[PDB]
Amino acid sequence: KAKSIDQATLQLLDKAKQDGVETVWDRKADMKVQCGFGSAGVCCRNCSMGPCRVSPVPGKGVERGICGATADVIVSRNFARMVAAGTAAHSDHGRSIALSLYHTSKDGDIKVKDENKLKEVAKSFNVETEGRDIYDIAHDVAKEGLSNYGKQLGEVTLPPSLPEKRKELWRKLGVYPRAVDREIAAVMHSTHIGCNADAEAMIKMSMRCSLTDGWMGSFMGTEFSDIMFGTPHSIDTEANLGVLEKNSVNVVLHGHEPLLSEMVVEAASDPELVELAKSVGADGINLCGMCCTGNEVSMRHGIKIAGNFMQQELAVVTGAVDGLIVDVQCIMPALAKLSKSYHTKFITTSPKAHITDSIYMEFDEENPLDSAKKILKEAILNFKNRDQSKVMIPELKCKAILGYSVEEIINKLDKVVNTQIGPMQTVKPLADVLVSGVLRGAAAVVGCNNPKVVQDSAHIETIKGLIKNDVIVVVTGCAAQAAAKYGLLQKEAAEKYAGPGLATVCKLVDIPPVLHMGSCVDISRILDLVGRVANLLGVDMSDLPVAGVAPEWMSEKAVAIGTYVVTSGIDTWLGVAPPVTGGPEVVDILTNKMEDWVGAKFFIETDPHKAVEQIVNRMNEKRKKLGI
Amino acid sequence: KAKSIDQATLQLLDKAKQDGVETVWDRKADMKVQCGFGSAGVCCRNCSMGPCRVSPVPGKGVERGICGATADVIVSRNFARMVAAGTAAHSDHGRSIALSLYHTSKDGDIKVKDENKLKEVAKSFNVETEGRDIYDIAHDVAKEGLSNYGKQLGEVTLPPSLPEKRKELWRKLGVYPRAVDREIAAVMHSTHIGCNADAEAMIKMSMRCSLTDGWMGSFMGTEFSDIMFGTPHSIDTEANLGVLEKNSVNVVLHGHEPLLSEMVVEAASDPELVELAKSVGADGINLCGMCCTGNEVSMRHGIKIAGNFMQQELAVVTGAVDGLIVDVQCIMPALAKLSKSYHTKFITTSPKAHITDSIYMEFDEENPLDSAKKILKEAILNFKNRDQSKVMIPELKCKAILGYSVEEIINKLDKVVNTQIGPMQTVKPLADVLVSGVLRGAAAVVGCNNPKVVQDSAHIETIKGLIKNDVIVVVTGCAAQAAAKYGLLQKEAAEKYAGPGLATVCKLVDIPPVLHMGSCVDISRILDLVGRVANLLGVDMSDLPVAGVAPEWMSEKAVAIGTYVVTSGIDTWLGVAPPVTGGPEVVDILTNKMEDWVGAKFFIETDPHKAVEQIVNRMNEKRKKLGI
Ligand code: SF4
Ligand code: SF4
Ligand code: SF4
Repeated sequence: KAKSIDQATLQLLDKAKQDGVETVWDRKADMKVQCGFGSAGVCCRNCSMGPCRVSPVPGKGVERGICGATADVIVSRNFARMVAAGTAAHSDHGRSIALSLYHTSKDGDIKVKDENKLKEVAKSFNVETEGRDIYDIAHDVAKEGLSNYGKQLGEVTLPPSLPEKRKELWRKLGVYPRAVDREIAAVMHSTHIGCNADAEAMIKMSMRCSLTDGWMGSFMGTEFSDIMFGTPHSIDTEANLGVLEKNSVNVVLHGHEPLLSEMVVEAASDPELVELAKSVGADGINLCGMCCTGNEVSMRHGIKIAGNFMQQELAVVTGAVDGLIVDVQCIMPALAKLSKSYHTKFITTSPKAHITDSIYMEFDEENPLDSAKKILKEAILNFKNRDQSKVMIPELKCKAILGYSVEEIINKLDKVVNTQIGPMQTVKPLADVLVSGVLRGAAAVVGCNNPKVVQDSAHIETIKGLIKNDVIVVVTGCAAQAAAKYGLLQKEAAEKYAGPGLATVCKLVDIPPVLHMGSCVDISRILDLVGRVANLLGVDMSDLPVAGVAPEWMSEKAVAIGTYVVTSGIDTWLGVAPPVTGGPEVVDILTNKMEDWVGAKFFIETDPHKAVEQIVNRMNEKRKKLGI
Repeated sequence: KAKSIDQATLQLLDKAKQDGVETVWDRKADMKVQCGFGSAGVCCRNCSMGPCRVSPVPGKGVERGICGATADVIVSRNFARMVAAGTAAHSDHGRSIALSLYHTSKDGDIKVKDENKLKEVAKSFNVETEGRDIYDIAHDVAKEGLSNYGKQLGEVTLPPSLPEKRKELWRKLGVYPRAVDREIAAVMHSTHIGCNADAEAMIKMSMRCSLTDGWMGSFMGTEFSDIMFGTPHSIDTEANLGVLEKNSVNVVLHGHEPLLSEMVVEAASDPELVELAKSVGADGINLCGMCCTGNEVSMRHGIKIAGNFMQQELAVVTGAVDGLIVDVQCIMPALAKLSKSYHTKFITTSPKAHITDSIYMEFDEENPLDSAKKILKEAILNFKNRDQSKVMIPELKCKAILGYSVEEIINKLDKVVNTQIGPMQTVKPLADVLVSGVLRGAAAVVGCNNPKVVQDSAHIETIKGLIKNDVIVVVTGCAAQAAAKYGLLQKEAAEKYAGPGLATVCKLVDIPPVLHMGSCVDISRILDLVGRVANLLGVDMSDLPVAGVAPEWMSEKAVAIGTYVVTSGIDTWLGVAPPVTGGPEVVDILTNKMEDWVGAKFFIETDPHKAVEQIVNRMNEKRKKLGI
């Protein structure tokens, strides 16, 4: 099987073979046939009476663990713990953002750059704004956001875009969210030996936990990031490994937390550091981003995107990365080993993510700019250790357009609003094109890479099929970066891949057929958008012809995302089977009974063409239900 | 090998064999050779790139997971998640207790029964008490306790018994606790794929999380339970399955949450329910407790203890249990299946612990007494379905003495205080006997049963060895219940098993050589006691000749307990190997390097006699260090 559809990826894999270094593909091959029990989710290790493995085939072999737990119980608890872990990752990201908001000041390193956005958020949090200092408002907003994480009395605060009907449905179902850390703790408590042994209740607890990610953690992280670093607008950038410069210092930012990458971008324009880069013999400083931190700095500043998850190692294989600065999440620990074969400084900066044999330079949030300058100076000084004979940068990079926040999308939609009719600054043109049938629907393509799928193949095939069927596509994360590398994030792509209705819409609004809405936490934006559409049409989000796809997901964060997208009322297709096939009841809940609960359900489909067909059929049947 | 050392357990196992029902022992046999990878902790399932298994033997086979994680990384993350799960269980228990405290009223079902204890706790939480209504104080105290769970700004509140030196050591090490749910979330975040890949940092994060269990969650749960339901004092009870009555309704309370069992005890004295029990042909109502809820009601009211963890099924095998009421934690799901073979009504009461095919009667905390009354009425009415031909209650019961809270221990120690010297109401007599060497030390025996060990064998052998070596023993949980069944919780036991110094101390103070300090959350009491001793001697808790033992542990809660006991500075012996042998670095950290950080470390010893010898040697070493 081919390892990737990306030519630059293939060239660097040949180079890695020539250099005698191992990749994620090599380790996947070394793992050989993976354990069937773990793959089906019928293995349990929740107590030291175990490990227990029960048969993935009902009626044969061992039926219960030592405590008496069935295959359905073991599967449901394993799934719930994946959701809890994903929720924890996203919530910790949002908590750091809220703490940064709490420390903003007029003369400090972290300021308020979008005051209108802050005032709207303050309105959503019942924070007074009129005749008040902007930083007093910011601190009050940060306090309310922080209380969302750990309040023990009262109800949490949810964005106004969330329909009232969806909230009432959640309350009736018993999944209405509480404080984020409280829900994570509840899931961890109920999976403990001898607690919850009922699959339906376990799945409902996991949905309840995932809601605190989708609508509170990721949402607050995104909106506070907009407040502090600016709301994204349409902006040009370049993507894929070709963005590395042979004659410049190459600094690659990998990870998820945006404050460090924002401070590194600011430090790169420091005159002393630019002079130092010139003095070490480089033309300048070339900042490139990877994964979600790359998505953030690219959405807000046009920083070039070096690559997505399964390309991170190959970035080092070029031999041109002088510094690789990582914060947390989706940072392959093998990088520490791999950087030994090159001059690269692999720099960890977060106390949450220590990696053995990496260079640890703790990013100081109290003095973010000075700390970022010190880290960047280490990367720049490493340019003297470059071995130019080992350098091979593929001449493969692609132009991309991104920055499509909900605000930017609304601004673009204002173009097709007749001034004599109005209203302006709404999602009404999008609702109109969806209701009329010019657009069949909207689909979110999100998720990681996975060695089980030819890298980027499923993302590209799913996106092309959807836009060919007049389904407008919004992309986040590594899927968005796969689209960027391929060339879908271009206005020209409208006439090259889209169907007639979507091509007309793209021409009228002057947008690409695929809209890059940011990082994984920025999936909250997608929720926001859908909610607005629903609130404009007076229906629940489960009545709309919308869907989400995770063609190549790998992370626990992806599991939590799919769970809260389904719980919000949006059908979700998974291109990688989750470890639930061992529990028939869990499969039936996720793919059949969920529709009775929240009006949406999971679809497991490993063939992208079949997934596109199923998405189109499901959207059409929801349209016929809605009468459009 | 033998299944148990308890004769009543053996008789009921013979009955279960005759009845054709399977027990935990049968399921353990069916599991056969358990997976070596999971047993060593070298299996990972944290992302869907996996499952990954690496060699438990370094230098052989597959070395890294697909992401590049080493065996040490996989082991450390698995261990950290066990700690997080145990912390979540204990913290959820304490959170329910704090909410119950917040809802106390003068004329309500839940009142304040120990005002002096509440005022001392309010002093510890900086809550004013002079000239204030008692319930206003209770509500303020509950608010402070709840803030300990989810505060995002500021420092948490810790009990005054914790030495200042231990706090400073924690701060220097970087494990000083934050809010409980925040620490659980942090641990779950750092184990996500591509985050923390450094074993030392991972272990430190797990220690930090476990501290929020030992000193905040369990501590607050215990103290608020004392405030609402009364501080335990010396009280007599009976233990083992013989406490069941053939001619009475038998109601067995299983689980951990004390509010439900307290309300059931109160409802059992209701005249209407007693009349109803008479009308169904029963002599009366016989409440019996199991596991930690049994420990709570037994400590506070002398409710008979039917048995510990691995006896729960056998309680049903008698055929005399009319109603088995369960709340959360350590409730074998197999009970539901087992209940079909008898008339027993298996009643789940908590939304956190749904069990398939059990009768669900949600315990309403808004009206706790009425809810308990209706649940108890269902149990009483089930007496008409008793089949007396299937009833076999072994005539094996044992007298026990319990109720040894720190307050009760201090009251007992006041007897050996010369009035002309004093002071009174301190732990000074205990400190004196420890310093003089009349007592060699104090050891806490805690933990569950585990089919891997002959049931109760390790508990009894460890306790007898320790008290024979003039080590006073405090017991909690299922170990305490094993001691109760065996007969160690008796004054006579002092002259039958204890060495000369401990026998003299028991005679002078009029206590058993083994002190039952309550449930698993009541291990906080042990911490409290040790802290007081340390504060009286002006030393850290790691300088004292104290130790903790978990001879037969199984639960994630036990892992968290051992972790915070070691982190507090108390050496801990584990009678069951935790899944860490696959990671050499993790083994070295837990058993060797930990002593450099916190002055204590783990000891893994599956032979109880060798464990007693090692405990005595380590205590003598610490005495020689201290000069006593
Ligand atoms: S919780 Fe039950 S099924 Fe899981 S390892 Fe423990 S005994 Fe086995
Ligand atoms: S999933 Fe379970 S059975 Fe399979 S290798 Fe891992 S621990 Fe062993
Ligand atoms: S986190 Fe790493 S070691 Fe664990 S399953 Fe995923 S790829 Fe394998």
